[PDB]
Amino acid sequence: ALRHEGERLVVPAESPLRRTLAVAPATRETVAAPFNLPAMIEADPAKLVKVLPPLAGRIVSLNKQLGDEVKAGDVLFTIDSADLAQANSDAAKARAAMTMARRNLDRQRELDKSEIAAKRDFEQAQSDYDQAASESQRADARLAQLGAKGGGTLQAGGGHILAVRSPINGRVVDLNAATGAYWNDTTASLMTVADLSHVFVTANAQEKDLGHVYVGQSATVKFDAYDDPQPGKVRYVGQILDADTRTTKVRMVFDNPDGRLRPGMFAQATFLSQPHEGIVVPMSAIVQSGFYTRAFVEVAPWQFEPRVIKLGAQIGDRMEVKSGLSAGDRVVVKEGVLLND
Ligand SMILES: [Zn+2]
Repeated sequence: ALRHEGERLVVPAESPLRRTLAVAPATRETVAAPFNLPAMIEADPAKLVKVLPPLAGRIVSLNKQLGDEVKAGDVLFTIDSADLAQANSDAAKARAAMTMARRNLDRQRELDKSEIAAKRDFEQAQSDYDQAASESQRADARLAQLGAKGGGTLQAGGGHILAVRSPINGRVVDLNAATGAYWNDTTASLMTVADLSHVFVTANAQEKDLGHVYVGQSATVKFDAYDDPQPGKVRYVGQILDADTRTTKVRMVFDNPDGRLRPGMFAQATFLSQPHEGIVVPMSAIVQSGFYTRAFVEVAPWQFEPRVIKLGAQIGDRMEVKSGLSAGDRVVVKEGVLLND
């Protein structure tokens, strides 16, 4: 009665599970798991651009339209920033005032001096100037900031109207802007240009099936709502998990000549791992407590040690233990030498 503890678990020599416990060495065998991954269609990250405006302002026009063809670099929309209007003139004011305010000062130094001095008014002269200068210096920077943002899309004259161009060839794939509407946000994004002649079919894999993927495979992709499955080859790859989901991206590029392949659609895939010599236990041997997962190994007769393992592929009741658990260990089957009940 019935499990004593060191950390490692000793069974008397007395106890009932002395009948019901069972063990076998851990056998290395060949594995060639077929495995299956959820996937989604994805535009080629660019290849696709959500075009944003460089500055806010009234939309003057929408050349190009949902479905319309585009070439790099057509004009897609035009913005009347104002905004940039103000700031251009304000800084015209700002400077005028200064320059004038200045030479009003300069003509008050020369009459203190030369001949005979007049009145304190020099005092206003200076305060007035110092101020107009600071304010101009202010306007100067507002223009500076703004023009740096919308300088590359300006035309000569106009109203200070920006013309945003498309940087790549494709079709207008999303719209969501109105002529006359003011656009305040950014990104925001007035439209979306894209060339989906080819798409990514991006499947996502788990640590379970991560040693089982390789650039080079060898995939069968079955969408919905398309009955007829379709072949692919993975181009990428791995190689870091996603923290939230703990999956990694495994993507294959598809031709989309029709293109019944639409970014967003769902699919599955459908792979075969290279044969490799792997170690495998029955389900009866694995136990989970949290985010783990471990088997029990006999030491020492009737003395067991926990062992943190991971894990998969499985199917059916056989389970690939990818570490470990190494060849020969007397693993239990099993079972609840982890509760005392
Ligand atoms: Zn494996």
